[PDB]
Amino acid sequence: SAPVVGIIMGSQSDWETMRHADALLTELEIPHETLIVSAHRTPDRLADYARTAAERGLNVIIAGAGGAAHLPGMCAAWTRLPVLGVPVESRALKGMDSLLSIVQMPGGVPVGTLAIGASGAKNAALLAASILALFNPALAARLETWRALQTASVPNSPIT
Amino acid sequence: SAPVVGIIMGSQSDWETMRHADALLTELEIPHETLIVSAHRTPDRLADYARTAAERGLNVIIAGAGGAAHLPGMCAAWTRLPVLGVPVESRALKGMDSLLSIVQMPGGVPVGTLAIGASGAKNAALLAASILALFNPALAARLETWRALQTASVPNSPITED
Amino acid sequence: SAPVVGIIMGSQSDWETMRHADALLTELEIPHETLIVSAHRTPDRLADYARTAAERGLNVIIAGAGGAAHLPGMCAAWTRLPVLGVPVESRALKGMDSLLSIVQMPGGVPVGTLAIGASGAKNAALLAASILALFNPALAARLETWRALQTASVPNSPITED
Amino acid sequence: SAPVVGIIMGSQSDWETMRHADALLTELEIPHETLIVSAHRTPDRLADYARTAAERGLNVIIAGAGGAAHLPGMCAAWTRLPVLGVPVESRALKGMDSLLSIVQMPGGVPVGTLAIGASGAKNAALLAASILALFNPALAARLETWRALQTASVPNSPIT
Amino acid sequence: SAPVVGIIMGSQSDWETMRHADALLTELEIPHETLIVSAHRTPDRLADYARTAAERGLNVIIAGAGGAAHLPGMCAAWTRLPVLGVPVESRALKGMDSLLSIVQMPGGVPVGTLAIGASGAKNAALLAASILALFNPALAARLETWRALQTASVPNSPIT
Amino acid sequence: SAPVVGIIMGSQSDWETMRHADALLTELEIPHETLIVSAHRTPDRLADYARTAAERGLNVIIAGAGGAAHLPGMCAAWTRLPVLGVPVESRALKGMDSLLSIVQMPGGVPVGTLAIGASGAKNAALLAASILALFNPALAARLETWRALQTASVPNSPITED
Amino acid sequence: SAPVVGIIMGSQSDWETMRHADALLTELEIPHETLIVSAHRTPDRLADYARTAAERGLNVIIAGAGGAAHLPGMCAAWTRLPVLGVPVESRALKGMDSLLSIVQMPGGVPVGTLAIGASGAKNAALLAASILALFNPALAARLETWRALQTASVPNSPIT
Amino acid sequence: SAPVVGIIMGSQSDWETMRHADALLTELEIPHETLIVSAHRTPDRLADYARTAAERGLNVIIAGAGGAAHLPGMCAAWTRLPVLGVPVESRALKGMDSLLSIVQMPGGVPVGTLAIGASGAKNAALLAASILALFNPALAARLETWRALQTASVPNSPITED
Repeated sequence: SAPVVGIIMGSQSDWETMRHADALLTELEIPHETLIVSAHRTPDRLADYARTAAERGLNVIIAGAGGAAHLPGMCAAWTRLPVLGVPVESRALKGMDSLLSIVQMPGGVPVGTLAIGASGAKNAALLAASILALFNPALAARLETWRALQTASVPNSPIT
Repeated sequence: SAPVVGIIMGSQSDWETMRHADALLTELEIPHETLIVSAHRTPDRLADYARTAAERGLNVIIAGAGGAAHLPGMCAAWTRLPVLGVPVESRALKGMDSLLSIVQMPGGVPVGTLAIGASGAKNAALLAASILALFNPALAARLETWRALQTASVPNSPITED
Repeated sequence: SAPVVGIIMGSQSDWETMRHADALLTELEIPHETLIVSAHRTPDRLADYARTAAERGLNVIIAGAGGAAHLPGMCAAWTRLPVLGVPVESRALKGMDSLLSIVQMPGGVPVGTLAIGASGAKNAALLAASILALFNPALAARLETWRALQTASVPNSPITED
Repeated sequence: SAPVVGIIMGSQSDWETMRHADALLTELEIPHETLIVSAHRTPDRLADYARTAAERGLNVIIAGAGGAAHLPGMCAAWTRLPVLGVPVESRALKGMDSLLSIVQMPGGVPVGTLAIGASGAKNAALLAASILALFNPALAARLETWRALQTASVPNSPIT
Repeated sequence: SAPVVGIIMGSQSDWETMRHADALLTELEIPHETLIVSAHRTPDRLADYARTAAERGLNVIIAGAGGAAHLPGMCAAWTRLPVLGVPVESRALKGMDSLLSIVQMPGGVPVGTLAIGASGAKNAALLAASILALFNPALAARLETWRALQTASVPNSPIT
Repeated sequence: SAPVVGIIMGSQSDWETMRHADALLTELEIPHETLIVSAHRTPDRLADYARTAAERGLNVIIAGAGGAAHLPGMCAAWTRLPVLGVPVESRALKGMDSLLSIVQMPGGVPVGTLAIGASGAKNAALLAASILALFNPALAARLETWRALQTASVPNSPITED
Repeated sequence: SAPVVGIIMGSQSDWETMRHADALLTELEIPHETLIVSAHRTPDRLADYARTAAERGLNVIIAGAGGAAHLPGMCAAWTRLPVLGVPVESRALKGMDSLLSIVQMPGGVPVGTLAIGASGAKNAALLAASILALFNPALAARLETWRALQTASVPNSPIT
Repeated sequence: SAPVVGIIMGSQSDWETMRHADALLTELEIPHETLIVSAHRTPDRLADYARTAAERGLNVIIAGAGGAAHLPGMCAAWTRLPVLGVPVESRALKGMDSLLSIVQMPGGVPVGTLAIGASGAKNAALLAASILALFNPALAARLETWRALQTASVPNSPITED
């Protein structure tokens, strides 16, 4: 029914990356919303979004951005909810700028940061799932199945 | 008073950093355990710790390591719980080796990674608190009070005197 | 004597760096204000400071921050004024995290970024002065005199004695 | 009429990047000149250009270069005008060489530095606009409109 | 007959790199096994593999992985055999993450690390060969021939 | 008691690092020699050392160097023996120049590279030991005992007192 | 007639880069030889080449290599002649490994290092030319002409 | 005794590094001059110094600078002489900014670049000596003697005592 995870990203160009988070949440049947919120171009949209997230029923926010990537950290500044950050791969610096601007948060306002790129987007959704599983037993069983299938499906030898 | 968070680290030299996570959980009245588990010197200890964490009642694991920092990632391989990683600052490469070896987990096994050093340890505890707050209303109120106080405590101007 | 430049920083620990901007504006007789505004601990304070800056008569904002340094960029998001950013040197990564998180603004919202540390703070004040000089002839003459003196003051040879 | 911003770049290969600065100034109707000036191959051209910029009526210089990128800093050495620097993306090091050789100016001679690549070129033009807006009210209103349109135009959700 | 070197890699995507190790061992007629073992997705498979390697008759393990690359180091944690590590080139960070997560092992558990990418995979196989040559004289002669041919085959001038 | 491992380094300043390899080989009762060989100042000494190593009875070479660190790679060019490289930490670039100039050998001439600094020197000796253990059963038993003791010696919890 | 500059490179794959040095020397009519010499695969060829260079009449050596790039430094170890180093762009690390392994020579054995890639190869040839011009007046005049033409040929404005 | 090499640097703070070039030229009896020329604070001084160097009888220029290090490159823009660049170590970025801003000259205007710091300064003087030796037989013999002595002076083993 109502969303319990919010996926937000700074622009349409981030979607090629953040779609992997959206797909994973859908696979695990976690109700969620998927939105564009720009820290730099729509800062008041971000303030309102982050400030009202908990009262709207959201439990986790997944935020993706690239370059001087401020969206996850500023989201965390306005909410007590856990915020997970996805560094989007940038053209010149390959997401090293994205990674350092997200992960290096000063003490007092955390962002749980995942890998650069599609791997990070997928893992932010899995981390959000593991958080919700702590108090949602049906989901916890679906997550167990997901992790079991991942493990069991790894081949024993490479194909030529 | 059974532990609901586990703080683990590879060596005593990590404690100077990880003590900041311990202090913050205690401040917020979150029961927890603090242990040494070496990914490289005690790999079977790690396997056992991680695979039994959920049945022992743990809800979050905070793992710190430096250099080729494998403890958070291998912990996450064996548990379904959320694992949070603290890159401990290293001597030569200033924690850049720690950071990359923790945060760059391939898709499928997450570690939620915090800043290099003491800031990251403090933030791993706050992030764990924000997770537990989702289903613990008393802790949720303590955390809001804590965040509100942090905000109200920021000075308006610097002390500019010579 | 109303302020025409605003110097802002996230914490008292930034003052050791940002004091160099303050000193240079005073030397050039540019009225200014100096404040602590934390992007992460006081985000509503930042929104209010930045959105009202122009109507309060400010012409330039100089913002310093370190680590995941978001203060200059978020200030620029809310003001139409020019924002100049000073990367404060950080402990582990020597200001490389500060530099990249300030200078790499996506197209649409600029921050004019200066060098890591004290040199950058001094240069943010000089750059602000060069901006204001475009429409303040008395300050323009003070700035030319200052630049001329800097040039004339460079020694011709090093002191080479043992 | 007469130019009030000068866009200079070290070579024709920089134009793919610096054209974004030229386009933005034209969009905001800021009269400007767009020139090739090489710090390394035409150093006397650079000295003359920078030394006479103010007396020619220029108010801001935008300078782009790549690699060991000296054009912005040497321009600033010869003028009291504000100089804004655009690090052009280099082939091997992806503009990290460009960025460090522009931004790390010693105290006493500033260059306001923007992002590596096309984003930086666009933002140098916007920063030049915000500088001129301080004493040109018609332009200040056009810049307000530009920033308002940027903010209002951000979509609320990504397209698949 | 029975394998004396084990080549292991974290996923099928590593094979484009690790095939160069497999080819070299085959060229030198060193019996070996070539397997997928994931540190993160199949950690119990890894524990069993590394713990039993010596008793199965393996003498050297070559382990390849990318990103947060833990496979070589965790393999070394469970075996007294020499473990050689190949950093696989990652998409964003070009194997710098792979290299630092493999080479920077703390004192007490070594991994002999080779270059990022195909060069490293080839050299891990050559290093494994030089190790086995110490107590296998027929192989030592084949390795001498291999190195002699490499040296003799280098042209004296480039082709246009 | 003839040497079966050769430890070589470019200068006396490398000894503070390479002494950790020497100590570990002695602990495990592995006879060895320790020498200064400069790739850049004594290139003919290096050629002779490396090309005669196998006929002199050496089985493994451990080579340390810093900066533009060419000693391990050029040693490997002249010997068929396994060569293990230790990146010595450098002043400005913290051993990153040492690391890249040793580990990034093009295909055809291997150097097995260990961590920057003292950890790498210790691990080069342990790796050499694991190589020799493959055909020396007494040493194999000493090495297993050593690794077992390392594992059993890891404490279960940190010393957390103030 | 007889060569006065030697261009050497570690492999055929370096030629795409080092051909720019060869072309420049030919343009300035500087007699030279262009050879493959591998530090790692033909170390005795390198020793002989560098040791006999001066007595063969060579005045400058230009040496190019990539990755763990040892060719320039080891050449300098065996000759009193000036050795100029060209870092060849490597696949993963984009010549940062090449650059640091060439430029960071300890005191006592120098290598004059140029930029990563084709720019460096061209500039090594120009630097070799400026060295020879010091005692060859006809060449000094040709180099003056070359530099004058470079300066005069820079356009004043970019082409669209 | 007219100078045939010019050593130039941007500030007195560079002398701690550039003094190593001065000492080595004096040791090899190469007459030279040592001056401060700031690319950014005295750009016309630099233009004049560089464009007149050859007619004044200089054969090689050794230029040191740190940070955004433009002095060697701009010197080379104005002279046809060989210019050798010394990256002076910087506080935050350890000379990596100095190194990249000197070595990465686009094709057409060379700077022969040496190592970061004192080693680079010493090697710039040795490289200048090797250039001048090509047409100065007495200096050629002094340089060979110097290189031979360096080689013969390398010890055969480290001092390994505790």
